[PDB]
Amino acid sequence: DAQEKLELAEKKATDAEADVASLNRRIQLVEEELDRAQERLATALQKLEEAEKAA
Amino acid sequence: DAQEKLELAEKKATDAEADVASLNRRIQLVEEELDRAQERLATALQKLEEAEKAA
Repeated sequence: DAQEKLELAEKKATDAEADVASLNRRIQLVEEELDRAQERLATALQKLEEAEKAA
Repeated sequence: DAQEKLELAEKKATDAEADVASLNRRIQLVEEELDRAQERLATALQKLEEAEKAA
């Protein structure tokens, strides 16, 4: 039982770590996409200022 | 040893869990900002369309 629990805890660690890595990938993807949304936002806001300023 | 490996693997998983949990908090917060930035962006872009119509 300790050994199976170990294989399962190791599996859980494997999966938790797979999830750490898969999420780290995803967190980074949302951080990168966030930076892009923020850059696009700064761009949209600058364009908004240009359009609004044109107006 | 199975029990120590189990406690350790449980901790590999607990730490991996703490890390994925940290990451899950980061994806939730960053992705929430991705979406808020995307929404702010959509807002800036919608405002841009209106600002351009106003232009």
